[PDB]
Amino acid sequence: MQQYLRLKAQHPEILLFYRMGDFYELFYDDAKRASQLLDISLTPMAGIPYHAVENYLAKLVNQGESVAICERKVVRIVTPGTISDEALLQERQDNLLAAIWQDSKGFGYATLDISSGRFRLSEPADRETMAAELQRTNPAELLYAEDFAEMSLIEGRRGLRRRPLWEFEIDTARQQLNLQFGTRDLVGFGVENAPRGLCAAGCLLQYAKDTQRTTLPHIRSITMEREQDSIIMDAATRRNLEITQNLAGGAENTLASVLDCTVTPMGSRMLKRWLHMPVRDTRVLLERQQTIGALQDFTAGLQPVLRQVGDLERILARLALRTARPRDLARMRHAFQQLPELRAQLETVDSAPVQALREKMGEFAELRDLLERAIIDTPPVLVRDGGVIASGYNEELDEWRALADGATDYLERLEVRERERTGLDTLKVGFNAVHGYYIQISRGQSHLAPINYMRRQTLKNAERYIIPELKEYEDKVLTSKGKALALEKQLYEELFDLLLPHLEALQQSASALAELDVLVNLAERAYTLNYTCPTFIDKPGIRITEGRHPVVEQVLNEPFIANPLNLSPQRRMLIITGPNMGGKSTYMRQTALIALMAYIGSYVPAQKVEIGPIDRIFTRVGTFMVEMTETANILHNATEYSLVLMDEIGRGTSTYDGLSLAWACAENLANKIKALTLFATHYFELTQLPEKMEGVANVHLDALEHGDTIAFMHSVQDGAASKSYGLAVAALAGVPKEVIKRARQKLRELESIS
Amino acid sequence: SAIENFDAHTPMMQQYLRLKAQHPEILLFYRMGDFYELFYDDAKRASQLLDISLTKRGASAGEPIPMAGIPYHAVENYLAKLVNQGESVAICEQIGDPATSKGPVERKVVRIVTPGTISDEALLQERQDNLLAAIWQDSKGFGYATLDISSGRFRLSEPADRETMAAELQRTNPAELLYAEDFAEMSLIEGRRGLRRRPLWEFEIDTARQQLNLQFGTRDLVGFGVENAPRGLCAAGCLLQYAKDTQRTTLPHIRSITMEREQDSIIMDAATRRNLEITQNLAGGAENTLASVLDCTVTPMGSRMLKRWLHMPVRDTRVLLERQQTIGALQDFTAGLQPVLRQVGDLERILARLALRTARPRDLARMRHAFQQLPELRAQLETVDSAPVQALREKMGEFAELRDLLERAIIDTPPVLVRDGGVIASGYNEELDEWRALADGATDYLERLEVRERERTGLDTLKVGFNAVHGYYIQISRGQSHLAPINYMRRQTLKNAERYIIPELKEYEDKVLTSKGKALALEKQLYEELFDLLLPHLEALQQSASALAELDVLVNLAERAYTLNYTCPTFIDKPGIRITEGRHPVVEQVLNEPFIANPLNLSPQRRMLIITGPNMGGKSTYMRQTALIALMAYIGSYVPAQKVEIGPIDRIFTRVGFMVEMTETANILHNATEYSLVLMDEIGRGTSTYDGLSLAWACAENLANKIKALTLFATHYFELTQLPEKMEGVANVHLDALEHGDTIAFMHSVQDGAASKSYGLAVAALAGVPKEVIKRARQKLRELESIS
DNA sequence: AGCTGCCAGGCACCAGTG
DNA sequence: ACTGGTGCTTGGCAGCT
Ligand SMILES: Nc1ncnc2c1ncn2[C@@H]1O[C@H](COP(=O)(O)OP(=O)(O)O)[C@@H](O)[C@H]1O
Ligand SMILES: [Mg+2]
Ligand SMILES: [Mg+2]
Repeated sequence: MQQYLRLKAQHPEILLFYRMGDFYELFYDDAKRASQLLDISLTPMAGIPYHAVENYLAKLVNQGESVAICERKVVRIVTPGTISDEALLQERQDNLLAAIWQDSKGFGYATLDISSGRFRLSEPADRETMAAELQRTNPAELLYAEDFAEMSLIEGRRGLRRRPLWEFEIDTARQQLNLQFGTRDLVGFGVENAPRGLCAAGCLLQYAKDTQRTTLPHIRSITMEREQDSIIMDAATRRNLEITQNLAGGAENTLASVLDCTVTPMGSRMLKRWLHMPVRDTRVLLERQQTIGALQDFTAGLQPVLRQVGDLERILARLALRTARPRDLARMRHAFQQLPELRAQLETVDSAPVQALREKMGEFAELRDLLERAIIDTPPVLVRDGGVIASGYNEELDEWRALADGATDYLERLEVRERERTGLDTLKVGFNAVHGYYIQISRGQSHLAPINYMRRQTLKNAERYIIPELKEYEDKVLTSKGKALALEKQLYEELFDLLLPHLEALQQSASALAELDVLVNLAERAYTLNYTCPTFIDKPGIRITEGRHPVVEQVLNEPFIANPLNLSPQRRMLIITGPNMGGKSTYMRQTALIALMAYIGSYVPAQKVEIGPIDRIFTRVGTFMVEMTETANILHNATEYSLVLMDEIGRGTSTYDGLSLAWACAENLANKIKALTLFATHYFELTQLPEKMEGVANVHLDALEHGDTIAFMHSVQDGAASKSYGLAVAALAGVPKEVIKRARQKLRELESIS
Repeated sequence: SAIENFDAHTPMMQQYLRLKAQHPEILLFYRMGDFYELFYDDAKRASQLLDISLTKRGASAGEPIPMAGIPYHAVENYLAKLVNQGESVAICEQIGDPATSKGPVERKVVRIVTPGTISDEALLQERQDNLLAAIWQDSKGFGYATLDISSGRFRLSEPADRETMAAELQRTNPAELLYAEDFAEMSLIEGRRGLRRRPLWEFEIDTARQQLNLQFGTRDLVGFGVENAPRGLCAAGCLLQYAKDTQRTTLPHIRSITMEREQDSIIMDAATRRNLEITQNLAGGAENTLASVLDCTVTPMGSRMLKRWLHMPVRDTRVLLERQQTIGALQDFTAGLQPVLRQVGDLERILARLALRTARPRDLARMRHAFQQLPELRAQLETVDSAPVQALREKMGEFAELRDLLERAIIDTPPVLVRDGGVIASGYNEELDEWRALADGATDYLERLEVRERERTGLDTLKVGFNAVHGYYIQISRGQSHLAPINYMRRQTLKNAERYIIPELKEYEDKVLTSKGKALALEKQLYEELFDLLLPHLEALQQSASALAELDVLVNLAERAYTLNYTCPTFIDKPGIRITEGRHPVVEQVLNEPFIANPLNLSPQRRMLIITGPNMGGKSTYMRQTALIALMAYIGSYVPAQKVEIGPIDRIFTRVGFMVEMTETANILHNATEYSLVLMDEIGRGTSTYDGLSLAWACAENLANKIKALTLFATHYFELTQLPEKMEGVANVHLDALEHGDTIAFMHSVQDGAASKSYGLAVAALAGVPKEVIKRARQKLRELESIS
């Protein structure tokens, strides 16, 4: 097998699937890492059935592996960040290619969604921001330069691709980007003066082009994301708020699981982007809010229609790549068929933004008519075997098919003719590749076949024959079909030519449809779930009347207790005592979720919310070392525009050390940072803080002891807690009574020394 | 819905539905000629689970029957798929002869493949036990039994309480758990794999006794020491009935049952087992466990046995001394024994297939190879002047006659299956050889006919061949075919060739296949006969496998003791643990840098240590290594230290710190004794400042003053360092830290007394907390420190 | 060596003479 | 009632390129 080895060197950095019979087999080291990744056997060979290759490619690509397919020669390659095939993508998840690099002055970063064409670049100000952007974008494939210093940022990520330094040269990048966009300069994209970011994007685009060996006309724009444009959230915060991912790695019981009832896969993906990137510009937010409210009574009629539009976004990508398959065009046609009904439904909505989306939507009556005439109602997966072009679309095509059916109908008549004559009831005409057409007779009647029948194939219970008259029409059939097939294929390629001119307008439509899906959805959720429109004030503050945790309230089959919150420049930090038992943490997390939601443009779970600008949200909620590292992050980065949620810091070390640290953090947060803060603590001593500094107050939760248990109330009230419940809980758990009695005596002694 | 009364169904479905009625909840593979088929819901389910095509069988009565199936020769690959997903599958075979059957041939379920009853090499993992268990509860308590179908090891027990029961489940980790329908503590059981709810009557004591006595050939179970344990017998009865129901043959390798009494092993609670990382790390992997360090056995059966020992430390002083002695005596011989031991392989699992009568040709082959190693082992072992070793040598036996049999009866490298012959070697049976003669004449006869006929006809394309569908033939090209002898009878037409038969060739065919049939049948008789000659020796063979596995374990522990520098612990009469220069056996191997050895002094006068030191100071490691040294001493193995004296230990408890914390703690307080090793790691959590600490203080006090167990009590609460003053039996120790400016160095060495200070602030400075904050914390700290 | 499609052996089904 | 043809799963491989 010197053939495999000599071709493997052409692709040493990538897994190589080597076709052998009805399998692709991997050898040596590739056989290893693969068995470990797909959990297939190990014989050193490993293999997968031909009919399942796409399934296994999806898994490998999902785990960051590029794969080269040898059919001999490497005829196809898939990389985790550049796929567009529906079989390899996850319907409701974004799949991004990214590139990261470090200059002396700072970071450059860029991402690309190869299906939608969404191309973004940024220039994170420091390591912490960079880490938060990596987590937020979660790239499937990440290009980085050799000369990369901070390798801790990308070390454990899947899909790492180490690239030479010359791939990050600013002049090349500019030239390449300007050529891709068809512009002289980048001023119109607002990135002309963002060199570091441009370098990242240049390497990215070159890598994408290379993986496709194709033009990428759907990539026509790039956008710059700035720090002040969005509320910043770090990995731990993002993870702790359970936005699209729960703490156990799942997808259930998350903010998205409740907010995301969109009806198309592109709308679902767009909504998840918004949730992970709340905007600060209240201009955008106000528009989103207006829209939500104006779509309330339109929601029922809109969604079932929107649902049929489907994932026009990813189909458009295969159109741009010329890989679209018959059902892609079929689904595109179906989506076009919904446009007029959507147009009619939105006509009355009094909302300027809705009217904009409506126009942006388009109609494409011509394309619709074209696809209606060209393609049959329900085409096959592939064009390969023809049968996609409808009848009446092309005369030549209708003719060859008429000829094929005529020969076909003749052979069938031949079967009945030969049948009266011979008088053999088992006589039939069949078709096979090896022998073409033939006449079959059962073994038992075969001795009666006419003398002009030529034996060609003996079966266990039959004899197949041929005659010139059979071979005559076979020719008619085959040559006619061959031409029909060839013509369908040409007509099919011609469809791309007629569609591609309108690629730009179609991308805008899918984008508008996706946004309508998101907004129609948030409209439905607000109305259905009793949300309210938050208002914005100029200075930092959060006033919530009867707020609820938007996830907990839908899951728990027990009445959710709503709670107020009044935070302002004069009431900046609340010290929260009492049992936590999930109650404090819930109250804190819901505060962050409501802020989150306010800043995505959505309605929120409350009777009333007034909220000020927020630059970042900090949530150290839920090792003493990790807890201290996360605390350091907050004290170092938070500002007076930050929302900080602290959950009992001090646990995990000595009483005096933890109390000293918590007192110090709280004081710093209240007097230096001045961030809006919810400080949950178990230290009763911290409740004296409000008597020592302005802007701090005590609230608490309590519990109710009754019968043979304890009810941990979820109601936040003013003042310090006046009870602890550790001993009550220990008593309920069965700690012997005399132990509890001693504990009680010790507790009093410890507390009274205060 | 069509009304589907018996009479509305075809004879086929009537038979199928009656059999399926006997297996309503599991897939029924139904033998239909060359296929195993499934129907209705089984077919749809199979389609999804096996990824095969869901199709249908036509019906003259309306509703087409959902259908799916696989070729009989491929069944094993599909069973693997199913049993790996925890699916049971009943195997129905055709029992009678269609050729003398009016309607449907007799069919019967001959075996049910289930997750805890597999014995086939392809479905099992080499180094992991695969147990079937049965659990049963009462008002009083629990009954539990386990069976390893592929070794015959049959055990029973009666865990006193829930926490014990949970620890038992975790330790035995059954792959299939049979439970009684009236089971109350479902929390112990839901979430387990291969759960099997059983009707109450399968746990009836009278039937259990009757069935076990029958299986064992006894009148009572007095001799097994379980006549006394009806709670356990009920589970054992449910189990055995399951095992017999799944195998539907005799189980001669299940000749005994043993009771596991609490007093006979160190009982480790579930948390101890998880925290010690015996065979599974806290993340679920096998990397960096005690097992990954200690397990360098050379056979699979030895790997399994060693893991069983690690999980069940023995309290019997005598067994322990004998294991130590063996390890001592064999430490020189390891390099010589291991390569030889390795060639014995997994005799245990092969013996199970022998007993089940499922053993494949290469199983008998590997048995042979194992027998062949006995003499060398026996030789290597004669010199070792240690009784326990000599006792093992004897038990491994010789089986010279069986070695000869296998050497005479089967070829060097037999094929995987017996089904296509080629297994029994020549000279074993003279008739068999005679039948093969005609089967090995094919060499010359057919080549001779080809030449002869090619020459006679002058047709150069002429060839003689065989076709399974059409038989033997003479082939002439299409071009020369019109020139064939008029005497040649046409048999098979091809595109460019014509095949013919003649009387001489047909006569050859007739006999060359009648003979081939006789040769295969005779072979299978002789193969099944091998079982009858081997079976009578099963018990001694099982004793031998058991001895070889124990040897592998002891030889490995001796190698490890030498290689990793371990010493032989001694036992003392009263509870106590004295360690000189001890190390954590895993941490020291998985660390690229020196491990700091430490001592330990525990006694009835010094029975509780309050352990302080900075977070990351090595507090948790010190406790763990203690428990591990204890565990290792109590399996008979040498220990990671310079010297170790250790007293009796009944149980090891661990609490590694809400309702859970205090519930577990409560169980510790309720069940620990002066003989228990208690490890409390940072417990005591309340909703206020002193809430939690107060409970930890009262708990510590109870452990010291009422229970009096051996207790390691690691804490971050500095208040607790005051306990020794107040309480007899308590002493402070600490993991030393050195502060040199902005930083803190962890020395990882245990010192007597309390640390001079706690290091929360420095540890927090280390984590990056801003200096102005730390400075403010230090100021607050001095305020607090002035209260007293 | 790569595609197609017969065959395997159960049993029912169905159109065609009994 | 009989004859004699069809159908249906997947793995193996003949029979042709
Ligand atoms: N005695 C030892 N010798 C060398 N390293 C040690 C030793 N004990 C602990 N360590 C290292 O220090 C780390 C922290 O130990 P740990 O027992 O978890 O400390 P603690 O319980 O005080 O927080 C361990 O992961 C180990 O890597
Ligand atoms: Mg029959
Ligand atoms: Mg610890």
